[PDB]
Amino acid sequence: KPSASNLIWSDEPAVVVYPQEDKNSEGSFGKYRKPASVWEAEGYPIGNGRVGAMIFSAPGRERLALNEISLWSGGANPGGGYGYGPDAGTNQFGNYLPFGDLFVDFKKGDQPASLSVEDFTRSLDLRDGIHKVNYKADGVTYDREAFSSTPANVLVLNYKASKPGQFSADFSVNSQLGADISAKGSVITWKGMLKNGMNYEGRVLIRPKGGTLSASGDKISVKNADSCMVVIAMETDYLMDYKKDWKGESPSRKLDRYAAKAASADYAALKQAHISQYKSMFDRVKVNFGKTEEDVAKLPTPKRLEAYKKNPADPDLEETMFQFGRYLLLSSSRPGTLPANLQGLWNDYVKPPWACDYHNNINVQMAYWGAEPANLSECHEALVNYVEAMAPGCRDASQANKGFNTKDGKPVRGWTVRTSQNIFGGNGWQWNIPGAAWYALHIWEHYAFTGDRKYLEKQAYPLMKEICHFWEDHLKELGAGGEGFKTNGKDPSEEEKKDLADVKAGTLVAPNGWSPAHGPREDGVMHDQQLIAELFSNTIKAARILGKDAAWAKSLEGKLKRLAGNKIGKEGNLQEWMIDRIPKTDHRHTSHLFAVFPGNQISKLKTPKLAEAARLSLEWRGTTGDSRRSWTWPWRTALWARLGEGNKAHEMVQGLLKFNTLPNMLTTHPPMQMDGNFGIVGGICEMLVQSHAGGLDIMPSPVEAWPEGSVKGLKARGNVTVDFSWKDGKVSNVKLYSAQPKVLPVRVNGKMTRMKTLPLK
Repeated sequence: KPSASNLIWSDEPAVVVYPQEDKNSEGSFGKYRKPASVWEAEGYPIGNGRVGAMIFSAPGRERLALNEISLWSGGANPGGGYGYGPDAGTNQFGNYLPFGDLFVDFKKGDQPASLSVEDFTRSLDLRDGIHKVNYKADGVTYDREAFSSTPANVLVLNYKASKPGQFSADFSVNSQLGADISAKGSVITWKGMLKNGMNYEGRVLIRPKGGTLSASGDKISVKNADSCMVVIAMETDYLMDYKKDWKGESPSRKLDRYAAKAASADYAALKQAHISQYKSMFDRVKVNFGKTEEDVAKLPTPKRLEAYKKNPADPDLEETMFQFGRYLLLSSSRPGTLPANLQGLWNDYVKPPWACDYHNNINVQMAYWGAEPANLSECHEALVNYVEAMAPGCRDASQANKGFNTKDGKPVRGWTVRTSQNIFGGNGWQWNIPGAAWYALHIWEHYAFTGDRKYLEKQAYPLMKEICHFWEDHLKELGAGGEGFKTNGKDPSEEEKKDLADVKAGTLVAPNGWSPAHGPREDGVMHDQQLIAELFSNTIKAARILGKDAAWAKSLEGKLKRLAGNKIGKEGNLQEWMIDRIPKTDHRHTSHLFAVFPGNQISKLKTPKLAEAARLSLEWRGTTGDSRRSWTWPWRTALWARLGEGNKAHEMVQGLLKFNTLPNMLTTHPPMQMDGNFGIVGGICEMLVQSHAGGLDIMPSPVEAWPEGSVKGLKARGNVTVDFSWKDGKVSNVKLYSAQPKVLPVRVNGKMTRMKTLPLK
């Protein structure tokens, strides 16, 4: 019997096509028409934070769409444009690129093997992070295994058979970038230099047991082998340092230091080291939402999803969805490497949607919503190190914009970002003015969840203060009654001026802001005011914790108190602008709800009137049309949970699975966008534990779809690990762990208590 959770599998062979459309037969496409549709829905991903593959397993052929997180076109992009493509130069924005493909054409003898076999299954086992394939043919049981090893820093494949000498396959390497491919001995090497100057090189090392190996052309033929281990190594010359012009040691020199050593190891030792390392991150969080009926839990993932759309009652599938997001984050974000982009690190497009880049409008943030609460804190370091490394480029583009100039005609202090960012300090497309403030929330929350004072002083606080310096220069002061208020560049009408009657002189507002996705360009947009208030408050807290800059922090506290705050509209909704406009109930964005999540300003415990207004705004929002996005469901899940609506929050988990989830459990915008997989981790975490409103809140509101369950290993602010179970309407077995003894205010079962922490194990 198959596992009811933590296992994504299918009894149907994956559709195997070349990414180049003209290279496939019509039969090879299956039900699809485009090779990008095949890639996003059929592949199973593996990764170790730097190298990964989307796996397409079939009895006759196998495709591994390879990736290295640093393979990027483009460059500094001084013009601030959004041009990309595989030939984008240093003057263009660029995009994440596919490293290549490994095609395995299995053979019986000298003829191709059968395409249909018996009892075929392909599986991605989240319990050990291994892609597994199994089938039978002519009385022989074949088995394949694949994973991305962190300790070995390579991809490891292994093909076995129940009878000796029954493995034969042809290994070839495909490239969409015109790479120079050559096969000599037992290694296929492909390499190239992008138009922007970055060098890359990959190597496929073939290590069979028995049989004969031959390198004919640019392929390698294995015949009548007992088994076969394959090692895939990929490097670029990228270095996350602007001072070195983003160039480090050559990829060939790096591969010469470990690639052959990994291929010389015994496969059982590589797999043992991978499983041990992988479980050290995956097993940190265990969760159980209930039991699914065995008739449903035995279905393969594509059929189980179709069953979910008709009957969305599958707690074990939702646990798989939750853990899959943790799996994907740990497989694409590690300290020392680049952060996860729009698609984690998996991409076969030469020209991807939105350049598969770093979108700071929400996607990159969402990618790391579950990093802290789901106990993957070191994955968050990739984002902070990246924001710090990209900062010199952001200062260049920010200071070059005269629209940011201060009142004295001088360039602005600090920096902010455009909507899109690459890995060379380049910024693309429109300006995202409060974007750097959003990064500062992530910068702070990493300290808030770990208590790492060294991190706060050495890296976090210097970045936060600089981002504060930008807003000290850019903030605009309004007179009494909002004298200088401007909307769309023009003064307020007589009716609009009535909403500004209570505006006190000296009020600070973000000038000429924009509430994401609609509305006029207008001062004091709630979205911007909430982000800046969160930035000033967290920076003042960091200064106090560090005992630093007492005079400046005292001044920033003054400015914080003068920032235009939230208002409740005449209809009871939380206002989105300083102008009490009619609620945009048909809109898919709730940008003025940032203060509820991921911001920490509005809460039912501390601000009950504002929280009721925010709940009204969300209640009047629909879940149809363009609201069915990969990023809408997880944001709305966390919002409903923080407003005390566990049932409404669970309905957004159902919506993500019903309308924006592919048969391989990857979330789709459309097309495939991993922000849904990432963000739903943070959303479900808020349904279980909240630690932002002055203490621990254990399951603040019940979830009728989860009548009985338990969780272990969730993280709370203050570096506290939380374990508990629940049955009926009550929570029991609450255990709090920390490195040092602590007493926390804990709200549980509708009662406010204080609890002591136990020693962490």
